[PDB]
Amino acid sequence: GSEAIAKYDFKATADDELSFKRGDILKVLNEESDQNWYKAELNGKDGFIPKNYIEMKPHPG
Ligand SMILES: [Cl-]
Ligand SMILES: [Cl-]
Repeated sequence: GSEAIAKYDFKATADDELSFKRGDILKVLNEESDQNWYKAELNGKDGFIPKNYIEMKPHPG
């Protein structure tokens, strides 16, 4: 899994989507995907998140 920070509030509008707030750290499950939706987990929930809403955690420095 890879961490990513939410850059905007996102509200799920389908049952398979995962809501989150700006600042939340999501765990992205299939970062290697070339799709514009990722699968992620946050605070015990999971679902699809939009790729362009998040910033992947880089290596420090
Ligand atoms: Cl949700
Ligand atoms: Cl590190």
